[PDB]
Amino acid sequence: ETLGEKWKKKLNQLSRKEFDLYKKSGITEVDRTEAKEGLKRGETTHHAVSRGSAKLQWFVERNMVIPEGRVIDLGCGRGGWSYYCAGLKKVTEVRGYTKGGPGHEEPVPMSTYGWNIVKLMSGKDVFYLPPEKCDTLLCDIGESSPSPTVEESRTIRVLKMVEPWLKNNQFCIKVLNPYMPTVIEHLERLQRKHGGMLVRNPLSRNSTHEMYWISNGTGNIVSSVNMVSRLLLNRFTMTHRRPTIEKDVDLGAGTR
Ligand SMILES: C[S@@+](CC[C@H](N)C(=O)[O-])C[C@H]1O[C@@H](n2cnc3c(N)ncnc32)[C@H](O)[C@@H]1O
Ligand SMILES: Cc1ccc(C(=O)O)c(N)c1
Repeated sequence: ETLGEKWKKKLNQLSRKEFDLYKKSGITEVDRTEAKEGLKRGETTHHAVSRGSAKLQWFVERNMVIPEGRVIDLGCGRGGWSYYCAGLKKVTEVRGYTKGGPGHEEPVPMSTYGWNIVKLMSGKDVFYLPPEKCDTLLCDIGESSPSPTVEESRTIRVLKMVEPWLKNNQFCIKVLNPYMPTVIEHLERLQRKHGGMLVRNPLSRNSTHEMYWISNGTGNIVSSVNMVSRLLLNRFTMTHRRPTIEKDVDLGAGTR
């Protein structure tokens, strides 16, 4: 049994009260107060539509993924990754796809900088989409489940679906459950072919073991995964550490 499996079993033993105290203990988060208030009023400039804009920004500002040219955003939801990419100097077009409908996020129309080069298409299940040529491939799909075998299936399905979209392009792909041995096998194969590395984002909650496969990096996947399992396991030991608060992103206004 992996350390990740021990983490998941302990997470599943927590009461709701314990879970709620654990999930943000020692993580980093952006202060969404201002954006939430603006979005409730229907403001269409400056605000990021979700926490996702700051989450992808964390990787971009560290050069782990450097969006450029035609960006595909799989599982765009509200559009946080798409609207953030729309303002980046090297980006020329953003196409977001998301399922939408009951139980899923609809794209939120915005007028943040570069909105005119964004097209968000809901009602699209990416598992039935044929691949398109793109210079940057983004994917933020992977629904958590109390069952790690359900998560294992969901993760492998994402890894198999994204591969045909990868053609010597920039990429950033969520890996929901990176600790199951079958997932590690796929990730190692994918890294041998497409390069890159798996990275834990500090803005992720402790309630998910998600890591992101980014194109610009190297390293040992197994070591990085076990480091996260040990980090998350140790976060059950101590009393709640309030999250480290950071400023949210200002996505500005205007066309390009
Ligand atoms: C973690 S959210 C994406 C958040 C987004 N990156 C942002 O910045 O706002 C993952 C999204 O994938 C969508 N999704 C899940 N399964 C999908 C599928 N089969 N096809 C398309 N979208 C899917 C979910 O509805 C959800 O909105
Ligand atoms: C643009 C669009 C098209 C179809 C659906 C749907 O879920 O049936 C949807 N949620 C959004």
